[PDB]
Amino acid sequence: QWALEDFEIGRPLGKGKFGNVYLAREKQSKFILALKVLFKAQLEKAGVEHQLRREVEIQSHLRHPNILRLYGYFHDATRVYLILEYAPLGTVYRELQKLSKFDEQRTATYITELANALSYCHSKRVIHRDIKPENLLLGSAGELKIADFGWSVHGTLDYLPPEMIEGRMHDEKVDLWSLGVLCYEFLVGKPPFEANTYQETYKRISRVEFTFPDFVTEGARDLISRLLKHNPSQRPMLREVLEHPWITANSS
Ligand SMILES: Nc1ncnc2c1ncn2[C@@H]1O[C@H](COP(=O)(O)OP(=O)(O)CP(=O)(O)O)[C@@H](O)[C@H]1O
Repeated sequence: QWALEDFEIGRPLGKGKFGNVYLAREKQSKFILALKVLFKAQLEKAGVEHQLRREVEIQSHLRHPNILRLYGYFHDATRVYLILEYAPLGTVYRELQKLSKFDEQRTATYITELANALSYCHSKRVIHRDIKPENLLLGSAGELKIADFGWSVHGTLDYLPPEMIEGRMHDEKVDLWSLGVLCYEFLVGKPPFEANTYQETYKRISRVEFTFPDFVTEGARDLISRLLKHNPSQRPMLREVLEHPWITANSS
C-alpha cells in the first residue's frame, strides 16, 4: 500500500522498544503524522510478530477524539512501519515529570477524557493491559489520546490489577483499576503500589496496600477507593465515574 518513499521523515519523537517513532510528512498532501518503526528482527526474536498484527487490526478500526488514530501500515526489508496521528504536546509522562503532580482540575479532566475513550472502547468489546502514562499523548489543544493499542478477549506491575497477576479471569473491570491507578498517580505523582522490587509490588498490588498523602482530598480518596477494589465486580461502571461529585466538580 504505502512505502518509505511516500514520506519525508523528520526528527525522532522518541525511542520505543522495537524501534523509534519519527515525525513525518506525506508528500502528495503534506499531512503531518508520526511514523513508528519496528524491526522484524525483535518481533521474530521476541514472539510478537503475531501479537501486533492483532493489536493493529483492533486499533485499525476504532475512532474517538481521545484515542490515537492508526492511519495504515507497511513493510520493507526487516522493518515494519506504523502510521499514527502525531500528538504535538508529547506524553503525559513528560508532563508529570515537568510538573510532579497535577491539580484536581486537570486530573479530573484527564479521567473524564479517559472514561469516555474507554466506555466507547467497552461498547465495542475492547480492553487494555498497558494503560500507563508513557502511553498517553497530548493533542494540539491539550487532550489525552490513548496510544497503547490493547486487546479484546485473551512487564512492570504498577498498572496491572490483581486479577491479571494472580493469573485469574479478567474482564472490562481491568480498566476500572487502571483509572484508579492513573488517578492516584496524577494527584500524588507516583503510582499507588510502587516499590523497588517486582516481588513487593506484587504483594502490594495483591492486597491493595495503598495510602494517601495528607494533601489528597476526601472526594478523590473516595473515587480512587471505589476504583481500587480487589474484587473486580465491586468496582463501578464507567458512567458512575463520569457522574461523580468530584469528577463533575472538576472536569472540563
Ligand atoms: N504518535 C506520536 N506522537 C508524538 N510522540 C510520540 C508518538 N508516538 C510515540 N511518541 C513518542 O515516542 C515514544 C516511544 O513510542 P511508544 O511509547 O509508542 O513505544 P513503545 O510502545 O514501544 C514502549 P511503551 O508503549 O511502553 O511506552 C513515546 O513515549 C513518545 O514519547
